[PDB]
Amino acid sequence: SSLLEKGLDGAKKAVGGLGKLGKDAVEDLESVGKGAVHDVKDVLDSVL
Amino acid sequence: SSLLEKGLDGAKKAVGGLGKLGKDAVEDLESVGKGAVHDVKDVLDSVL
Amino acid sequence: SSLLEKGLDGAKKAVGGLGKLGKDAVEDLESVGKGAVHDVKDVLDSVL
Amino acid sequence: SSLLEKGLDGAKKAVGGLGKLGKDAVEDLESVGKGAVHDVKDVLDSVL
Amino acid sequence: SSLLEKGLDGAKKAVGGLGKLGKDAVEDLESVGKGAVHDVKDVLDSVL
Amino acid sequence: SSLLEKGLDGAKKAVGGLGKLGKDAVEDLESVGKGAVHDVKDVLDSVL
Ligand SMILES: [Zn+2]
Ligand SMILES: [Zn+2]
Ligand SMILES: [Zn+2]
Ligand SMILES: [Zn+2]
Ligand SMILES: [Zn+2]
Ligand SMILES: [Zn+2]
Ligand SMILES: [Zn+2]
Ligand SMILES: [Zn+2]
Ligand SMILES: [Zn+2]
Ligand SMILES: [Zn+2]
Ligand SMILES: [Zn+2]
Ligand SMILES: [Zn+2]
Repeated sequence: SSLLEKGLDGAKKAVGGLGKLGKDAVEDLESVGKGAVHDVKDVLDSVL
Repeated sequence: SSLLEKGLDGAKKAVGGLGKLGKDAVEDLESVGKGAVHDVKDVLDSVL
Repeated sequence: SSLLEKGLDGAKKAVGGLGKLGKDAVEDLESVGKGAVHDVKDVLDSVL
Repeated sequence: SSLLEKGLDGAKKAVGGLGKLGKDAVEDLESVGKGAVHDVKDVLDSVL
Repeated sequence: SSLLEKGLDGAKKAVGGLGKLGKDAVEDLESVGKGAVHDVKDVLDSVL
Repeated sequence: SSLLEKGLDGAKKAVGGLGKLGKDAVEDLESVGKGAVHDVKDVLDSVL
């Protein structure tokens, strides 16, 4: 079987993997930010 | 109503918006990369 | 290279773009609705 | 417990459910469109 | 047209459908869990 | 600050984390399945 299409599949899979890794990072930051805001609200609930 | 929780909502919404903007960017790149690989396969279909 | 597969790629990309545009719209409405409910809860926190 | 926050939760959950239903619809159409393009490519593979 | 690629498309579509069904299940559980935590917070708001 | 809401946040975050872990698993399997079908198509391209 062809090394050539095998190589483009290597590229394709790597691209997908990076998209996976990227999407995980963004969602992580989203939750990190909204979690910080929530934890802040908590301190201003037990005080005001 | 309180400026304070209003401000944390400002932060929360901004965080969500950035997560939206971020997720759009990643998905765009994913498709850009897999599209390039596909278009390359096309040239190596009409030739080999 | 073939206009034909080039055209089907035109269709494919347009379909993907619409799916992108569509998914953005739904998520926007989701957040719009849940944001309204949250802002309502806020008024019934500073009052009751 | 309060009927009021219970009601806003009713609204919130309904909004989420609609977002779910909506996202499912968009993704379905995405795949329907890209599937049609693929099946078309198949006929123009076994012929040209 | 070929039964063979027709069959692999059968497999592909079934795989996608399972991924759809799976993603729906996970998101459902996510919301079920976070909804339970929210409803619990409600009881400890009207009491403490 | 209250151990109680701190604990429910522990639960909430754990639930979200599981949803993350779950969604990653489903998407992984989706791609594993569609990748296998693609690699099979490749062998039936270089032969038939
Ligand atoms: Zn992570
Ligand atoms: Zn909290
Ligand atoms: Zn874009
Ligand atoms: Zn093409
Ligand atoms: Zn938007
Ligand atoms: Zn608020
Ligand atoms: Zn469906
Ligand atoms: Zn096919
Ligand atoms: Zn469901
Ligand atoms: Zn509630
Ligand atoms: Zn993984
Ligand atoms: Zn291949």
